[PDB]
Amino acid sequence: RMSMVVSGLTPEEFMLVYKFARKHHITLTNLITEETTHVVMKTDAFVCEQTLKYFLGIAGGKWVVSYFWVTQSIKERKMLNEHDFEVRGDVVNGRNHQGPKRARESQDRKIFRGLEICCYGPFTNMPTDQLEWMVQLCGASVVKELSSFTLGTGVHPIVVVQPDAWTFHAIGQMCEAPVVTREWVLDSVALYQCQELDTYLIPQIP
Ligand code: NI
Repeated sequence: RMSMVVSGLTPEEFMLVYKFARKHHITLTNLITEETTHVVMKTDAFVCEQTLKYFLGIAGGKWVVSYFWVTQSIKERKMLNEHDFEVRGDVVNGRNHQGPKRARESQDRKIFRGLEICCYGPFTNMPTDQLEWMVQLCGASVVKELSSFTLGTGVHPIVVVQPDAWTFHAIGQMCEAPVVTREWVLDSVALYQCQELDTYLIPQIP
């Protein structure tokens, strides 16, 4: 059926989403899972901030809708079309990138289709497993150890790092993979278009 989480709301706002869920028989949870069908984002009059629920929502090719879907569907005393409320973008990667949509329609051709990714080093605003979960949803295959990369010529390995979380340009010294920054993933995921690694490469010492 339907299952929702919310992002960037206030309790009153949440109250409304509840009221909405209550009336329409929609399941409403604190945590996002595979089952979650909808992510309701606080937006301007339809840009939201980039939250984790925001990313995993796109990663799952789910319904990433602005809070206005809710308040209107209450105002109209009926449930409107997820289609005319969607999140057209966000502050970070442009107010007009249509990420979520792209994501819904692209469930065959996933941006990280046929990749091997190792989220290496420590991470901040994201549990690594969540970052990892993210990339699995985008058709990447997760590696956990630099040295566990597959030898098949067909596959492409990538080391993802978040430089902030350290006290690491020697990666290229420990394997033969490109090193990029978490922004690569994030940026790729919002836009749902696998980015030119170029911008994101980290210097690897010989
Ligand atoms: Ni190649």
